[PDB]
Amino acid sequence: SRRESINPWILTGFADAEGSFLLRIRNNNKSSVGYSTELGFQITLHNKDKSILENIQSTWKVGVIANSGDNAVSLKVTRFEDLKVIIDHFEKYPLITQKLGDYKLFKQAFSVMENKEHLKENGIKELVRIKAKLNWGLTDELKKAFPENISKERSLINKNIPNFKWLAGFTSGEGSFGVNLIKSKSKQVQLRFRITQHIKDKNLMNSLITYLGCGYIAEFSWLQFVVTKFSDINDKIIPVFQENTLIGVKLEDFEDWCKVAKLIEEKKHLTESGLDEIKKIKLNMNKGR
DNA sequence: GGGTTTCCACTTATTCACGGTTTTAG
DNA sequence: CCTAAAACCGTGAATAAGTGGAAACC
Ligand SMILES: [Ca+2]
Ligand SMILES: [Ca+2]
Repeated sequence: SRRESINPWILTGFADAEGSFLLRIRNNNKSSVGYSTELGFQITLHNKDKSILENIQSTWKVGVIANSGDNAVSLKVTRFEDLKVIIDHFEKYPLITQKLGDYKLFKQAFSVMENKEHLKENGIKELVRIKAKLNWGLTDELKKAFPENISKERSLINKNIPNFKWLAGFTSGEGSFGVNLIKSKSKQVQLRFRITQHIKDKNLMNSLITYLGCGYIAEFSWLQFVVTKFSDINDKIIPVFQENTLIGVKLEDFEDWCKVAKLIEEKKHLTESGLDEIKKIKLNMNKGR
């Protein structure tokens, strides 16, 4: 094992995909103020893509990888001084989804802990206000212990895709390359490239159609950006990710996706031998892989 | 060393990735 | 008539986040 460096925009794009921040406020009787804290950033992936965590850790030289279950692997960046490396990276390469607001409050808690103010109750009360507008909110225990209020209202992030490398990192995490075999008589193979995201990023999802110049948005939360015209796929969708290399097992799925795209380009998908060969490539990829 | 950090094990709520069909476009 | 691109489904699980516990640090 040697690991490889990852494009920082592909990394920042992947952080927008599967990344997550954490801010812990735990009841600690041994603590002086009665509550200890832990701040950092984490990513949880499947064991099949554990190489990404090693390559992400090799690029930053921070964080630790530990098994997050029988079928999961996680990377946690909890060291305080090491968080400065993750912070300085995101300042130069900012987030574009609804996670940028979480990083803004991630810095707002690092600064409280930077001045060592997280040991006094007056400073701890500030950390309780930060946790409200971030994350999933405070638990019932933390809400009962602190009746004080916080006012900020996390505003919806309005940003645009900076470059293709961000899209490559985001699509590597939240993108799906599917080969659709529609059933019909006589003797249909369809290629679709869907991307699922929450309704909170509908501003980004709507801009994704104009950014690539194609696609339609389907419609509970949820959302979906789908492209089906083979002219757009073979000319605007497939060559974009070929220039900006992907990361993870989805690259091998993309590699097997281009093979079926070349057959449709040669129009050999109508042949029985071509359709049979597509079934072999389709079954040995995506969920079957 | 006495609070304080940082690390490992392990869990939980839901947005995912992903599949398959029925129906319209042209 | 024909193959294409669009529209509708539907769910399991890999996620996005979370806690308990104790070691390790200074
Ligand atoms: Ca996400
Ligand atoms: Ca994924």
